[PDB]
This record gives sequence, structure tokens and C-alpha cells, in this order.
Amino acid sequence: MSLDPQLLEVLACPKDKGPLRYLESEQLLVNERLNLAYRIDDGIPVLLIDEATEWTPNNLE
Repeated sequence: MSLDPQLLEVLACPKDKGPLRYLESEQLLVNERLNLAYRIDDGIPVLLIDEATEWTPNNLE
């Protein structure tokens, strides 16, 4: 199927257990349902319960 799935694998949220959306540009893992983001810091993705930071969510009224 081409590409390199080995260097990716499946990264899921520790709480939601859902697959995080991988941003290749800045190595960001965002849960699109909780609107929370996990950072991959120097090759190490910090997947913790409370280490999730607020990301740009849905717009307001």
C-alpha cells in the first residue's frame, strides 16, 4: 500500500481510547471529539490523562 505504517502505528487517547488525528506538520495528536491535543515531543508522544492541552475548538455563536 506504499507509505510507512511502521513509523506511525495506531495512537489512541488514554481516556477516550479513540484514534487521535495526526498532524504531520507539527507532530500533533488531536482528539476531534474532546477538542484536546497531545504533543509529540522529540519523538516521544506524551499520552496522559491530564497532559492533554486545549486546542482550537469549534466556533461560538
